[PDB]
Amino acid sequence: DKKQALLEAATQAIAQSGIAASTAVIARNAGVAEGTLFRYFATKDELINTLYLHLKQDLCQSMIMELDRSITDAKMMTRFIWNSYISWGLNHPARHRAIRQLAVSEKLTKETEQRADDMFPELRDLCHRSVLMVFMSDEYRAFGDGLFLALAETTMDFAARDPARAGEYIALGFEAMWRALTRE
Amino acid sequence: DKKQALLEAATQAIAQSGIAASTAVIARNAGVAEGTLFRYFATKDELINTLYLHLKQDLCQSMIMELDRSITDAKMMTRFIWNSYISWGLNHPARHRAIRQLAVSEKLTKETEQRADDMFPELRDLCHRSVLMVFMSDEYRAFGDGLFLALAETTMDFAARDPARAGEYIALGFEAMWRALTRE
Ligand SMILES: CC[n+]1c(-c2ccccc2)c2cc(N)ccc2c2ccc(N)cc21
Ligand SMILES: CC[n+]1c(-c2ccccc2)c2cc(N)ccc2c2ccc(N)cc21
Repeated sequence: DKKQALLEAATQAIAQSGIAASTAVIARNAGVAEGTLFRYFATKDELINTLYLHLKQDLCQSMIMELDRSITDAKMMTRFIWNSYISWGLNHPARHRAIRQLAVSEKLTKETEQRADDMFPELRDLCHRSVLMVFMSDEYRAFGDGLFLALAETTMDFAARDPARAGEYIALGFEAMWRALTRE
Repeated sequence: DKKQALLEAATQAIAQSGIAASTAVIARNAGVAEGTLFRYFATKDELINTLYLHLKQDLCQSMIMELDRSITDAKMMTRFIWNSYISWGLNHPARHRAIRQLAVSEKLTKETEQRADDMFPELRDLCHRSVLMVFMSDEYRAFGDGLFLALAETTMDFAARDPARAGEYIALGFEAMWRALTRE
């Protein structure tokens, strides 16, 4: 009931306006008082963390259901996961506009990031196997994730605008990202 | 001076809201009526094209003033141009955010695209020498441009948020971009 409605409103409002989406606005759009929102979530940051996990779970389920586990070559496995990733974002654009902003907000706790990484162990493992070491470090991992998110967002935008060439934007985005971020 | 007021306000508005920025908002922010805005620019698309050339010319004049012709190695010259590009965006974050939204808008005329392309000859010809075929193509050059501007904006935002490590973000952003977009 109202927990879900609050997460839907925060999805719509964060997609519409970014993190600095007003909790008054989100509460209003969920049809309760702002005091009720702060009863369900101790702080705005708690609400951000919870919404990120809910959206990440939805994305990870979608990618997992498409996984061909006979594939073991790192690049081919990552290509097919990328396809699934860009497809989810084209199919759920508000969810995706909500999630990418939470990901770079620097508001996510280490526990949340860790739970998010654990939602899809094969992808977590493939990062360890293939991403340039500097982009797995504590100092530069956020930057490597921002570069990735930037390349995936651009690919989604070009594919959504021009569906006839979506496949080709997805393939050219993937090869560019793989050259940008992976072991040489 | 109203024309310059209107271009400055359109920059701030497009940085914030993309090309869906409101002409009513832009005009009110410049201190003029919307009808006045349409006396200077008869369509929103004319405002978009004029602003894009004004911002591009500013950025290119900045890079040309910084060009060091002692650098005779192509990748190194491209790196130092990159450093000037990132520095311009860190000095002028709304200008670069607006240029990126304008460049990827599908509203620029062929005339505008031709004028932009020949503002900085050394750079135009470094691109022709270095960029992957497919990102020079009629079909996919606009996507190559989108990927570059996404990588550049990412680098700017990290360098601005964490200035202690700005040089390292600039260098890692450049190396990622070079691998993404250039030839064997
Ligand atoms: C930057 C790591 N990275 C990789 C990745 C890229 C290249 C090789 C291996 C994994 C990834 C690959 C696909 N297909 C889909 C999503 C992600 C991704 C998603 C979020 C994030 N924060 C990092 C992510
Ligand atoms: C993608 C072309 N590319 C190159 C470039 C990239 C790699 C090799 C040679 C040139 C570039 C290099 C520097 N440093 C600064 C700006 C640009 C740039 C700027 C805009 C654009 N639309 C394409 C641009």
